[PDB]
Amino acid sequence: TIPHLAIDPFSLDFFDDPYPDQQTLRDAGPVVYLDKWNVYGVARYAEVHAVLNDPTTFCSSRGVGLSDFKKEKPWRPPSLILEADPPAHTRPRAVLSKVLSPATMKTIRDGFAAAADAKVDELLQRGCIDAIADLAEAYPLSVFPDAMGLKQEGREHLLPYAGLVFNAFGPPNELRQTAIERSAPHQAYVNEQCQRPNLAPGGFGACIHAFTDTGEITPDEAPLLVRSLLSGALQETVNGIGAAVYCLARFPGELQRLRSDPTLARNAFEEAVRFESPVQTFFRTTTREVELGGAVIGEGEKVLMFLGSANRDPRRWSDPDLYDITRKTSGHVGFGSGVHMCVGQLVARLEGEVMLSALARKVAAIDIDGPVKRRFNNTLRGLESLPVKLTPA
Ligand code: HEM
Ligand SMILES: Cc1ccc(C(=O)O)cc1
Repeated sequence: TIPHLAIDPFSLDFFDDPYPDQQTLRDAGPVVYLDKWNVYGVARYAEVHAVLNDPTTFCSSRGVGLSDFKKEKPWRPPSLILEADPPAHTRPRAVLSKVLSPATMKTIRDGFAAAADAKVDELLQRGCIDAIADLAEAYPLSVFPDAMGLKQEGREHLLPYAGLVFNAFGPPNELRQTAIERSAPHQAYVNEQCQRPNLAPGGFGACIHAFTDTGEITPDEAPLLVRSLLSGALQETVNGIGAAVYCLARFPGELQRLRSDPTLARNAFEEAVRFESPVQTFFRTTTREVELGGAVIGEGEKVLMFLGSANRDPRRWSDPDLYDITRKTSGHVGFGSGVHMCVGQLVARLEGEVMLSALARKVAAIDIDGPVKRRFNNTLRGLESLPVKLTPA
């Protein structure tokens, strides 16, 4: 009853052009079986959304990657937030929700904005830049590590540890195997940085440790919660900002509308989050026999959710392959959905908005003038290099 496919969603030429294979996954049926890895797959918006909003049946405690934590040892101590179910997930979530609260964005908005404008002034003096190295990577690095309260020496390990975490969600391919057999410089650094003494006062990390008196988390849980924001924050936001600049480079009509109304900068970033989906996939593990899309899935089965394919479903979106900065982007699963929906979505949208804002007010044209290279990862979609010349406004 369930269609079996030989498509490998974690192969290099799937990453090169995933959109043709993603409709084959959508059009094969509401639920497919991927024989390459012995997992169930869901690529339509309706099934992806349903799985994310049923955490008791499609849990996260047994791993949000391919590995079943009930069968294999995790490559690192499990996350107290991402790889946890309610109720153990509830209050560690409530902490990170308050550390990255609306009231917290009020304190960093000016610095995040001024550092975006300063960066968009710095490359305009250069003209021909790399939008990945000098914009998509440079700006979040110039702002988020300071917002965490991190020291200066050792920050070269943050992006490599970011790519390792998302590569380790994938199957035991060479991308995952090679990422792990590097690690422990990145591991030991990220580990060492989560200790309370190395967290500058006022930063996100020092605020997480202060949230141990509250009885929501204990002092031994605080280092892992700091590790989460050091594992999934930089790269997907870097990939997200690199997505929007790419789209404004591909769709000059949308760049012109953003210039005419810089208020659209926040939704322009959100549509780019849906259009590229930096976090492409995430697994869930069935806690019981479940029926979804006429399919009977047994206990302990891995269910792969195609977040990017669900963001391009024509059953849910109108002309989903075109970037529209005015689209009603509400409902996209780029940030997840349900109890696990991204806890730092406010930090990501803040970074993306003020960066597109500075582009909206100071940039006239964004023209590709060099070979565009792609960065391959088991879970992350993003560009390695985006050679661009920025025309000043
Ligand atoms: C473009 C930017 C971002 C994207 C696309 C993104 C994507 C996602 C997705 C899809 C999830 C759900 C994972 C799941 O359900 O298994 C998630 C959760 C999470 N995100 Fe983000 N994220 C972004 C930015 C950030 C930032 C800036 C932070 C922190 C400063 C952050 C921290 C987290 C954490 C800790 C979780 C786990 C929350 C939970 O499991 O309840 N993310 N993110
Ligand atoms: C996307 C993502 C990656 C890692 C984590 C974590 O808890 O470390 C949370 C979310």
